Amino acid sequence: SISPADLLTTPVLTGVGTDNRWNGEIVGLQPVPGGFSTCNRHWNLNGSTFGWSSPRFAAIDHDRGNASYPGSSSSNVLELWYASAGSAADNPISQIAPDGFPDMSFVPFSGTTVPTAGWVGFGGIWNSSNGAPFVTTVQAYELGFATGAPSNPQPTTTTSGAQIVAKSIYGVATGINQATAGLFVMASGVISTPNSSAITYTPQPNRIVNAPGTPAAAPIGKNTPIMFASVVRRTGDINAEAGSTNGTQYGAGSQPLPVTVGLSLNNYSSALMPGQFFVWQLNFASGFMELGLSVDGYFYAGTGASATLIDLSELVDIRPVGPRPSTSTLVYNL
Amino acid sequence: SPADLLTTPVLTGVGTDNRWNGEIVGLQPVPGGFSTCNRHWNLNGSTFGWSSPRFAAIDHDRGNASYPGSSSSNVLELWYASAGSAADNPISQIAPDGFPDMSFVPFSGTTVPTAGWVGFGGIWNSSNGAPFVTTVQAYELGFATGAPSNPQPTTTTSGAQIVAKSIYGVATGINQATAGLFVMASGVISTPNSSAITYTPQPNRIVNAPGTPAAAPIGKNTPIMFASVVRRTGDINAEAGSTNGTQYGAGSQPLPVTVGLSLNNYSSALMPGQFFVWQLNFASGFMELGLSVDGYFYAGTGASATLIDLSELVDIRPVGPRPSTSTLVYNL
Ligand SMILES: CC(=O)N[C@@H]1[C@@H](O)[C@H](O[C@@H]2O[C@H](CO)[C@H](O)[C@H](O)[C@H]2O[C@@H]2O[C@@H](C)[C@@H](O)[C@@H](O)[C@@H]2O)[C@@H](CO)O[C@@H]1O
Ligand SMILES: [Cl-]
Ligand SMILES: [Cl-]
Ligand SMILES: [Cl-]
Repeated sequence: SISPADLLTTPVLTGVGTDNRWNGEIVGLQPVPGGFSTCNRHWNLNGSTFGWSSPRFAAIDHDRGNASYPGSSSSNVLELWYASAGSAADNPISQIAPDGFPDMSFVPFSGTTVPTAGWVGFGGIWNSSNGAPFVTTVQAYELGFATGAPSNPQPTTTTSGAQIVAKSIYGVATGINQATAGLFVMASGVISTPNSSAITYTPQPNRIVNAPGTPAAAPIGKNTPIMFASVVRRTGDINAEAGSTNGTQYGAGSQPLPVTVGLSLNNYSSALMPGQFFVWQLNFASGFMELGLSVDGYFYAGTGASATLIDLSELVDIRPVGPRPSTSTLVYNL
Repeated sequence: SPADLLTTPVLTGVGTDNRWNGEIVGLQPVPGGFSTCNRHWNLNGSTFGWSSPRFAAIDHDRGNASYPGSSSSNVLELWYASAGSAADNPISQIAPDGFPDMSFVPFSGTTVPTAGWVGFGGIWNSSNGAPFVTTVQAYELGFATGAPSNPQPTTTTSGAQIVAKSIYGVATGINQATAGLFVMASGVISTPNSSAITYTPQPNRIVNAPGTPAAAPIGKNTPIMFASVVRRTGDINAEAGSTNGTQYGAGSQPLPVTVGLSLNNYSSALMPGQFFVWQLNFASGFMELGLSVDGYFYAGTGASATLIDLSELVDIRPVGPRPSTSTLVYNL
């Protein structure tokens, strides 16, 4: 009750807990031997986030971007919306981007190409004059951070000097050209794919967008940072779920959302010292492993150089162990 | 004990409602009573509904997809199947996990229906799982009878159909006798103009499965719903305090409560006829909320239908089991 123990209970990793990027049911642990950073909808143990999102999945809303489509015919066109990072004046957490905007770099596309590994959400453009949707622009949109929009958007992984971009991955019924227009997109995303095949866990570390000051997660001895893997829909085979014959698609997040929520409500600085992990034991049908939580809010496992996904289907229960030195190897007994 | 099911964050900004997944900001008394089963659990670990305590996606692989006329551009796309056909759903075959428990509001021409549950998604190819990309739109979903020619609302799942109809024109309509539906499970409310409407759904719009217990007043204790601010199609930018009005959606339970009831059995916590009671401490007074064995919440507000604002709620404390015949304290 004064310790971090209650942040991670059995249900968080055995079917109830979802990840803090995709809001998908967590079903695996993904080690990241090469390290990574994440700030959006990520909290530390001192009540702080470096991102721009609250620990929830609602809607993405920005009232002042540029909306356009190419060419002289407005039917069945790709709709583009973009604004500058730092323009989210109505966001009380951070003005970097609208609450819920995904922390992934923009994958550009044009013509008839559907992008690969884009964060995609449903919604459209809306009318800055009155708040009404431009009903002919509803579609699935890729959202991400870029530089060089509108003519040549390219991915960027820093928010400084960035643009926030939304582009319909399929043709909207009728395009809209308005220099000032709003964006509205539901905050629960899917992964864009051009065919039926699953791709690697998404986002890969080098696709994650981070704000200045975001601490990095790197290996500490044999302890390696992890992401939490969930089953996420993909556009090329939207019906595919866990156990699909077309392959399983994973999305990854830096924290279980229940942990993020708990961290956002509390301050755990008096409970865990810098350089300590809080450790839990994960008990499987056969064997167990330890997970450690750092003061920066990253989770670790004692898996060393391994990049192999750990399946949680046989996870039985979680028990708190207590604070440990981060230099002490987390047990891996699977 | 049930005590930990309702803690302060559940009603002070973190907890969302179990129909719209909106942040709970008010308590809405229902003096006439109501029923709800979908994504609603009792204290005996069971639901009469067809949805798990989460908001993911609505997916059904075997419906009929159509649009009217010889021109496919900018048309209203219709999808329907029979209730009882959700074979892939381990909770209930009544409907796909996440399908909304609201009766269908018919519409035509260019008029947007009032008080419809609306979600984003489209039709997909039952043969390979690929989306019909030209059918993506905002769709009204609900239970009806008489589709495809004349869908009309029904509030019982028995003999019902599940219907999705785009409220705006799709880029290119699709006619397929067997086709899938895919719609994200977090909804918005349809309105025909910028004005907010009454809290949605009203009790007479809620669809229930046979056997669902009703929540009725017990003396001066009245069943409540949990109110959240929900987006509306007529003014999608509107949030709390909009000069075009504030739109509320309502649910029978806070989702965190639903989740907890789904994981454990609370049968031993309440003797017959009892509420589990919490005290809600506001800045200038307090009130009690009671939870019945059927999973419905009550307040001692009698005939009042006035929304209770939670902006001034400070903390929640568990009280314990109390007889339901005792008026719940209301001192605000
Ligand atoms: C062309 C015209 O007159 N449009 C107005 C529109 O400007 C109004 O918007 C509100 O304007 C005030 C300033 O006068 C504030 O900026 C409000 O925040 C703004 O409302 C918000 O945005 C609008 C677009 C709606 O989405 C509303 O629900 C939001 O609260 C509106 C509202 O008075 O009226 C006319 O459309
Ligand atoms: Cl925002
Ligand atoms: Cl039918
Ligand atoms: Cl196809």
